[PDB]
Amino acid sequence: PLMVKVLDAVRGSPAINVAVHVFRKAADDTWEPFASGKTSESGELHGLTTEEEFVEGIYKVEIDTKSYWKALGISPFHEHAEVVFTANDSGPRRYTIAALLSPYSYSTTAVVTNP
Amino acid sequence: PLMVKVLDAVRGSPAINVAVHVFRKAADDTWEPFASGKTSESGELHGLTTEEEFVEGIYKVEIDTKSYWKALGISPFHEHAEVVFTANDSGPRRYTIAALLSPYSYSTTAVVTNP
Amino acid sequence: PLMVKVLDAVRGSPAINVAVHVFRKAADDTWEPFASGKTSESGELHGLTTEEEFVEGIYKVEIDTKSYWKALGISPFHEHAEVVFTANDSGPRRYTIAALLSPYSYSTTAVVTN
Amino acid sequence: PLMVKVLDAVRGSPAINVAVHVFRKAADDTWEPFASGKTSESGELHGLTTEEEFVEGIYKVEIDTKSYWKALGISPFHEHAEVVFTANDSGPRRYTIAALLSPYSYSTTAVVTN
Ligand SMILES: Oc1c(Br)cc(-c2ccccc2)cc1Br
Ligand SMILES: Oc1c(Br)cc(-c2ccccc2)cc1Br
Repeated sequence: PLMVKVLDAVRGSPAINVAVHVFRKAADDTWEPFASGKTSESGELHGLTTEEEFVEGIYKVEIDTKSYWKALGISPFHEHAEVVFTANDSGPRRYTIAALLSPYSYSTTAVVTNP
Repeated sequence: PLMVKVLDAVRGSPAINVAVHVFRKAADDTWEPFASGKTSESGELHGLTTEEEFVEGIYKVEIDTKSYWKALGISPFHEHAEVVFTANDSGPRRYTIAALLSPYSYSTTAVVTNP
Repeated sequence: PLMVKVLDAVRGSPAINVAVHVFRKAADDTWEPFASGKTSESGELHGLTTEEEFVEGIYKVEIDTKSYWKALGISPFHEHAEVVFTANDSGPRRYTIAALLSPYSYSTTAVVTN
Repeated sequence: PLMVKVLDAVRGSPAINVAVHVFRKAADDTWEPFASGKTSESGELHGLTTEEEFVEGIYKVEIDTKSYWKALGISPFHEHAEVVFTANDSGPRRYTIAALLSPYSYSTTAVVTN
């Protein structure tokens, strides 16, 4: 129920091998590690979680954009791109978090569907 | 080799039933109709053309955003969103033209792959 | 009542010396030249028109993105970026058309105020 | 040396009265409060800091997008929009952090000039 997709606006391509870390806000207001992975050759990261594990909560998806750009010889502006949202608070949903990256800019959107 | 994908930034959803018209610049510098269709329930429009038909040229993809918004009770800013590009000028490629729509804004990107 | 602003998402800067052409849709559906200029050091193009001249109608703002990227030695995707809209007298009076440019992408918005 | 600008992609307008908090990363990796304010009628927040105070380091700009949409009676996706970056003295001296807001999306860019 959670997929992350990352595109490169410079190359016109998927952003491949981008590290993504997901956190969930705990009862004591700290960000607890929830899941992590890397985008594939399609720019997509699947398999982060399961419908059982992905309970209601506040989640942070951190996309490690700086590491991505530095490898292309670009010293970029941002440290990362973070997307913070409440999930599943009206019951289970499927979420795609998409990010379109440039060295000094990004755009992010969510596509939320009800299975 | 040509796919168009349209997302709605207000609803967090695919933009469904969006009309798309594709034109190709003719030898006399006019825009000739090339293909057309509507996005599906996934926001995607497939099957516009074939690799044989999609020769080198300058193409315009016109996405009829105004008609889309007016149906949601939004009087939007733009008449349409147009994407104009040279295709296949170094040999055949596959193109995804993506657009993320808001009433007064859109973002568009291309993902170009070599089969 | 019309300003155009262009920004560069690769360099994090205004997009300077970008050609901008504005057209008005004529009664026969062709695009007639209306205004043009080049963005300034701030990425802005002011003074395109006046309140008297900028009557209701459909306008097109064409931004020459391809020449901008080529001058930087970067290969771009689009031929240009086009923004097509209706000017409406019942709305607010001042229009800013902004474009944020990347080689294979652009974002555009309108800021319409009184 | 730091300005924050926020725009509304639904209404085509500045995003007015949006709370903005700026933090500086401390030596122990926590975020210490640095500056805050509310965007003006132009969607801009000026006067957050001074050249003397704005030393090299990692900063976070947090924009309270959820309250903005809620005030408009619109249900949004994000809790807030965060922009995290390093201030660098070898670059140009003035930073504009801009955010273009929609209920389920935002675009952000940096314009860094001398
Ligand atoms: O499958 C997607 C694609 Br192709 C592009 C985008 C996109 C993200 C930001 C701006 C424009 C398009 C999003 C998704 Br989902
Ligand atoms: O002064 C502006 C800045 Br700085 C950024 C934008 C902007 C445009 C498109 C996407 C994100 C920000 C618009 C304006 Br007027």
